Amino acid sequence: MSIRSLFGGLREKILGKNMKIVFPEGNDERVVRAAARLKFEGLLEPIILGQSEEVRNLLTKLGFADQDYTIINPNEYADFDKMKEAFVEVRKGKATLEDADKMLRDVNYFGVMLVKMGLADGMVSGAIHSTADTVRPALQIIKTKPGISRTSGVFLMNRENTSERYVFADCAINIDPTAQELAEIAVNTAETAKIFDIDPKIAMLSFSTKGSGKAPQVDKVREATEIATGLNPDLALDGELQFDAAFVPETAAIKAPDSAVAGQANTFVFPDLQSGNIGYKIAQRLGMFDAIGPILQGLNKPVNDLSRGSSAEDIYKLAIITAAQAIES
Amino acid sequence: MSIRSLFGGLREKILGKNMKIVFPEGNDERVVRAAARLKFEGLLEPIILGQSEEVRNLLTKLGFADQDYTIINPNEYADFDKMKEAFVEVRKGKATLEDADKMLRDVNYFGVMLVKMGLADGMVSGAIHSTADTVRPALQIIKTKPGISRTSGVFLMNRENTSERYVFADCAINIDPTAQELAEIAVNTAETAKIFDIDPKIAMLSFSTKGSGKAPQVDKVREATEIATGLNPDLALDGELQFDAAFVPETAAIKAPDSAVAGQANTFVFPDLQSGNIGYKIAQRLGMFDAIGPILQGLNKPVNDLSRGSSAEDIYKLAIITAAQAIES
Repeated sequence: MSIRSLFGGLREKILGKNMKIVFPEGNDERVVRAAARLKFEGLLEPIILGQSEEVRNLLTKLGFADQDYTIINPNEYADFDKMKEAFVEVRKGKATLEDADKMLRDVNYFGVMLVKMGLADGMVSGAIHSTADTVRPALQIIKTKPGISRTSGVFLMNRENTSERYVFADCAINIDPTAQELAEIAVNTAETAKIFDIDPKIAMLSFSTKGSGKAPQVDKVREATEIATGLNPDLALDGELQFDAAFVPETAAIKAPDSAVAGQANTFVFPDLQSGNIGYKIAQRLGMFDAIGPILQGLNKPVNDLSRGSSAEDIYKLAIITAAQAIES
Repeated sequence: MSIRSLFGGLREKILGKNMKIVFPEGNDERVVRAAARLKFEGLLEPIILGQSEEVRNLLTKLGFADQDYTIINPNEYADFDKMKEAFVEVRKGKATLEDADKMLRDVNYFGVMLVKMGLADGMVSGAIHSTADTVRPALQIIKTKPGISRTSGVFLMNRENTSERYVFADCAINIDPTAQELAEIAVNTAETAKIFDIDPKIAMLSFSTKGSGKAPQVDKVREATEIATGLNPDLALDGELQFDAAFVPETAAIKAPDSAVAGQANTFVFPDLQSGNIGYKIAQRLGMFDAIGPILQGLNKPVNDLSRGSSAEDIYKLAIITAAQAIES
């Protein structure tokens, strides 16, 4: 079960389903060469943003056919009206046709808008903008799914030479989750994990294992664990587990017997951003796991953010994941 | 630079210096066989606690010589007087000769006491007791060093096949450090790191690198970093670094240029117990580093706690570390 097998699986899931993804960054040649690649492999239709002629130039500058791309210019939009309205039609108080005309100019807002207006199934951005410039419009226009209150960023942790595939607990968005949010993040992750062929066995991480440590942050995790089991009884979830108790059978046997998850987890939810962000990077660098970029979860429509300094292949992969997400919709 | 090499170094540092370590657990045969080993190798003099005849029995039941061990019985102490007093003489209000006669009965208290009263250079316990039962007396009787307010537990993270040796930031004691405590912990760590032949390059970990993230917890790390640089200007300390920025040169170059530490740290200070305890365990299990058990730092006299289910070799190593510590005193 390699990274190539994993993507051969996601690729079969979206091939032909003609999903449409918006690529705000029609500037960056990485995005273009990835869009181009996805388009002619039959995986999705790219909706590139930028001055029609401009982007069309980069397409040839990079040696690509010049026609058939669905390029759209935010400034010059053949319907910047229906859209400029649909915007205030969502921000009421802040809703302001005079504002909308200036904001929906920004390639990201425009993109999110195009998705909100059912004009595109999803979006991939962030190769040239801050995470905020993608996560913000996405939260205002499209929003959290009905059952969730906050988004989270999961990392597909793969280490093929060892036959190991895991998922990690918001290592990007929530600074310090609420037992409530933490439970939503957990329930949310298990659904994402499924997209990557994982059969969840969630462990709520802490520095305590079933009461071995005592503190408010410990309570927050146990609490969340409980709330999670409530939200969805069918998940294999176990709460207040230290990493070792979640990962190795010898310790679980001791620290957490009778556990449906301990000793064999594959889905790890972290207490807070500090632990999660530091944690996955340790697993990546010291553990040598490949970390498939932040994948946002819990939106009505999928919108993902690339990283500072990604590759065209990186974009290609993210978009595939994005489309595969728009299918669960 | 192997674990054996590392211990052949610590062993040279304490051979002949006749340090005396107290072993409260005269019950456990692991401790006994370890004490026994340490004794006849010329590394330190064990001071075993328990019924003189009892422990002496286990010494033969395990095939060892029966004489010359400095065994002491807490109940029947040939000076339970000078001591019972030296106790209230430190707890004033709560200081109570009627209490002291009952408390200093407990093998750990007794041991801490023996160390307090200059009767022993250090102590190693915890093969049969909770961490609490060792860290508590140690805190009441012996206390934090003059420059520190709280103790912390560092982990020597060794991975010889890769030529990598690191130290980790309180992954055992402080639930959620104060920018002040956090700074102390860091300054404290750097001193310990030297005992293990490391030349500190400290990184204060966060989910943010030099302002890339914004939150109260981010401020706590940056603040600490500052207070740290104050406490000791000669340390190679750098603040508010994500793990990747602290460990890999490629990312430091980007996220934190002009950094004396980024890209080459070897000493890692974690924000809070959650990130530290989960983190070192990840590095241990997924990263395959050997993690030399919790080593307590910041005491006038060294007092370490073994782990739940340690081996005689483990005890042997801790004690050596302990002794190497009492030398810096």
